Amino acid sequence: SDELYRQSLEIISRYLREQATGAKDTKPMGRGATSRKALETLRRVGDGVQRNHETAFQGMLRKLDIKNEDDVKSLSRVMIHVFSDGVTNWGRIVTLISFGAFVAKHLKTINQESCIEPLAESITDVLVRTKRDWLVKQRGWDGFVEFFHV
Ligand SMILES: *N1=[C]C2=C([C]=[C]C(O[C]C3=NN([C])C([C])=C3C3=[C][C]=[C]C4=C3[N]C(C([O])=O)=C4[C][C][C]OC3=[C][C]=[C]C4=C3[C]=[C][C]=[C]4)=[C]2)[C]=[C]1
Repeated sequence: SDELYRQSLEIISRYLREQATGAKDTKPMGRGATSRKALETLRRVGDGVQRNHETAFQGMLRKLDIKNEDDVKSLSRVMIHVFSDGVTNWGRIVTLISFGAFVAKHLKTINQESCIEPLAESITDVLVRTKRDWLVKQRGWDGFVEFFHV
């Protein structure tokens, strides 16, 4: 078991799917209150990030050339490269996930909605593998919710 991984995947995959489809998942969370609050936080902060960084996000998306599942498997390289360099903070974590939603929207437009699942899995894996101890020290998703509160 790996609760931090499980909860992160739940939050990130739900946010990406909802951003792509425009529809909210009514299914209960795997455990719960924290995840609901995290997802609410992402809707608010993430939508702003996508608006503020439209041009940068378009540029990154073009540089990747996601067309199929094989492209999604390789974008991990770029993601790790850009995300692991420099300092760690919640703003960069929101940027990581927000760009994920941006790509997920693109995937839906090119009829590759199934690729959203490995995309979410890849984002979660990079986040939790590279930032494990920082996330734990920052109190995980409870810390995230607190950081961006009101
Ligand atoms: N091609 C393009 C780029 C390369 C390195 C850096 C770069 O910066 C573009 C940029 N500029 N601003 C102001 C922002 C914000 C960004 C940007 C765009 C997309 C993603 C991110 C950023 N900045 C950050 C950050 O500060 O950590 C990120 C998140 C980490 C990288 O996330 C990535 C990267 C690649 C694919 C995916 C991804 C996240 C989710 C899904 C896919 C432009 C080098 C070459």
